[PDB]
Amino acid sequence: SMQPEEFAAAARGGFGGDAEKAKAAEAQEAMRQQMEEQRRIMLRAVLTPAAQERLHRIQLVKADKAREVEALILQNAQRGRLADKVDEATLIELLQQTSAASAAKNTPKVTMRRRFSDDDDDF
Repeated sequence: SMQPEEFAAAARGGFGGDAEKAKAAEAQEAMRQQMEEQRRIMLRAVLTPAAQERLHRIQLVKADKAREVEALILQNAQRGRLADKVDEATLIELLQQTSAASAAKNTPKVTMRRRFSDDDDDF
């Protein structure tokens, strides 16, 4: 399973027709891009990639949410994301989304410093 296939993907010819092909062919990627689907909800969930998407987007709106996410990844990713247990992105994006809104694992009021991205501690 080792062959020169870097320049693969004919990317079609934008003929414009393919009324039948584009029907399912396009729909395949369409849904994915449309977001909201078990496909990405699971695959894209554990997948390492798909981070730049939300990273760039969320960044545009909340710059802080970006500069703060690029600071950790510097060591997190460099150390080795949780590609074994579970995607780190979904973890950092899930804990950061409600770092103050709730966080911790008992009650956001007397948890004594809510928890945080465990991966940050290379663990």
